Amino acid sequence: SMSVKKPKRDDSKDLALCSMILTEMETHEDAWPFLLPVNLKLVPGYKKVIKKPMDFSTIREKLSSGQYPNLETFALDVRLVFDNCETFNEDDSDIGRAGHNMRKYFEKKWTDTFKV
Ligand SMILES: Cc1ncccc1N[C@@H](C)c1cnc2ccsc2c1
Repeated sequence: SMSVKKPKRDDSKDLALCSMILTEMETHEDAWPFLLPVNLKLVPGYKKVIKKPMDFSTIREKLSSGQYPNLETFALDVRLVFDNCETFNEDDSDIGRAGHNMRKYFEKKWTDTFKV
């Protein structure tokens, strides 16, 4: 509270580390369904069903332009990518499988990088 400061982690490396994690995401062979925005004019239903579309290139732009206040808001957008994927795609499909794989891949890198 007021004048009662909690010790908090050094956050000076977070921007660089998040960029590093995102690069690893982008270069994963199963990243292809998530590299670019889903084309709202070619994919029926997507615009109406998915209220907050997100993809790696949008995340990269926001990261590079100071639009994440902290690492937690960055993680929310990454997870949003895979939550959207589950909403629109069957688990037993190429894209569906891709999503589960990429989520698992992210969460380990997240733990290994920041949960010291
Ligand atoms: C992640 C996702 N969810 C729902 C719909 C699309 C997509 N990916 C886009 C890139 C996409 C857009 N078009 C195609 C055509 C064959 S796979 C594929 C993938």
